[PDB]
Amino acid sequence: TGDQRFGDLVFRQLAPNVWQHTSYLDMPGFGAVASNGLIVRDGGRVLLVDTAWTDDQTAQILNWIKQEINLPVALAVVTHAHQDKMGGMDALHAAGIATYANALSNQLAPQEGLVAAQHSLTFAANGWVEPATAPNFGPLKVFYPGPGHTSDNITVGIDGTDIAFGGCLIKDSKAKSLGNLGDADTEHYAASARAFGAAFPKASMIVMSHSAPDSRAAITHTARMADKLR
Ligand SMILES: [K+]
Ligand SMILES: [Zn+2]
Ligand SMILES: [Zn+2]
Repeated sequence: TGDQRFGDLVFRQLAPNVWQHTSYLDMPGFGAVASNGLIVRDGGRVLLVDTAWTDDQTAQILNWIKQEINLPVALAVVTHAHQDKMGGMDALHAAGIATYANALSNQLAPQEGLVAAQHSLTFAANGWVEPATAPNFGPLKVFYPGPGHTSDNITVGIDGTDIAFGGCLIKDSKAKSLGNLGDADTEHYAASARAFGAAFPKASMIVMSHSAPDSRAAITHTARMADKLR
């Protein structure tokens, strides 16, 4: 209740200027797998965090934004090189939206069959984005917590809100497993999850890629699950 639908996309307002977008991918015999990203209104422009699974779904996000917010989308940041986060890059570029990703995400994108972002983010030794690579990001605070779900995963806090986005690094606090595959770094995952928590220590709403928003318990639960794999 309260969620909005546009085509195959679902939108949930999380704060006066933040919405979660959800798109679905069918796994035959398994049903639809959800993927979440964020939409942020910053003054007279919109900033996008992650695409949908496909170009067509990403176009649905852009059309919902035009219809319900009616402000130009200035830039998009994508949080790693998997289809649920970068599958719609072509639709962003066609719309004239400037796209940003971790340099490593852009390097990985071709071998994954994905389109790289136009701009590469780089990071200081303490994990915070180098500001020259993230110009005019407004309230978006971009942090690289270390290798976890993937080597390239990045995370984003929204200044002025209680919201931080853990991407696929953080799992639901009720998760029964981490879902780590070959590209997860299971030696460092627990520390990376805890580093995300420490980078956004006041965030009380933790948005993640594959479950509904949770409390900080998602961070501590994820780190505990990851402790078991070291
Ligand atoms: K591994
Ligand atoms: Zn992923
Ligand atoms: Zn994912």
